[PDB]
Amino acid sequence: PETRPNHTIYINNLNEKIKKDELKKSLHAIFSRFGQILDILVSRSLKMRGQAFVIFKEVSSATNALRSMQGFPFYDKPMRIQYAKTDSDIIAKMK
RNA sequence: GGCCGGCAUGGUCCCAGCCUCCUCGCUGGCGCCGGCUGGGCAACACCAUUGCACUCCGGUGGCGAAUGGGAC
Ligand SMILES: [Mg+2]
Ligand SMILES: [Mg+2]
Ligand SMILES: [Mg+2]
Repeated sequence: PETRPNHTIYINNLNEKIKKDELKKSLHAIFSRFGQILDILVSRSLKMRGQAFVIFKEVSSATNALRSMQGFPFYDKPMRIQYAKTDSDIIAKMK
């Protein structure tokens, strides 16, 4: 499904075989064009693998990145994007 | 990776080859057979997982592996 707009986009269906550091970098490579990125959170734990949170400084960036990159073939798999259900700490830690 | 027992095996050195979860080594290891046993998930493989976080954190596996020449 999905939710309300947010500064952060929740990505899943990501190739689980890629290491944390490389995954982070390839994501900046792919998403930096949509706007400034505050951070990318990735974990390879049993619950969080195959998922990533890309935190943009501006919601419009997240909105554009979500429309443009939906299903983008990344590491041989169709990337799935939704707005994150809750604000990330970096974002709340500001406003 | 460690230890043990059996059979085998003349020594020292040189070169090359090979092996590998104990990285690969410029203090590595490498005769045949059998048994006991340690560490670790860091890498790799498989299994399982489609998962909404801001706390590093599923499991199993392999090391049950690896030889030729020369000089004295
Ligand atoms: Mg004996
Ligand atoms: Mg001789
Ligand atoms: Mg010889």
